[PDB]
Amino acid sequence: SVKYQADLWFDPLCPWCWITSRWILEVEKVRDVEVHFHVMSLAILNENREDLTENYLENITKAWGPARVVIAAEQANGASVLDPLYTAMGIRIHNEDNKNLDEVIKRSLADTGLPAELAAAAQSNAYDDALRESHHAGMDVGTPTVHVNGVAFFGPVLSKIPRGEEAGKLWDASLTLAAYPHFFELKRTRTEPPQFA
Repeated sequence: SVKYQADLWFDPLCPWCWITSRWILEVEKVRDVEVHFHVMSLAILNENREDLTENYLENITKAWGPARVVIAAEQANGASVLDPLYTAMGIRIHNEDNKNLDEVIKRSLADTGLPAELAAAAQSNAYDDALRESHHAGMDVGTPTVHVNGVAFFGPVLSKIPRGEEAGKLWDASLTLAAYPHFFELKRTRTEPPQFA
């Protein structure tokens, strides 16, 4: 009987955004929770950070690609397209460990009935400012970043997807802490890789 309105920022490539986004969709089924997704690029966020030793890799990784396509998709079809397109990408990138992003993008656009042409946005910088705009909206960096009922938080960082009522009980606890304006942090060292089953 407590109503929640949630906005969650995701990068299709991010394993943590994926788990936590799947968790909140589990929460939707056992709590009065409405979820609205927004796309971010982690590659664009860290564009400002200067670590020269990582440059060789980022430029062949093309980590900006999926986020660019998804925001290009949204611009052409509105927000209704985010959830199906994200799920189609995420199942591939994460559940199935498919790191051929050209393939993931091509197949996910097709699965969702979007024009194949949108795949070209991966190589274009024309949506980067839109993406930076999305970042300013969500951030004031967390994986994922979540606004619920007027308050913002990073996480919860989960290494596995909680299901059903367990997912809900963790929602209740997370939001109790988040709703307290003088709460800032609860953490421990991460000892597990993300698992997607």
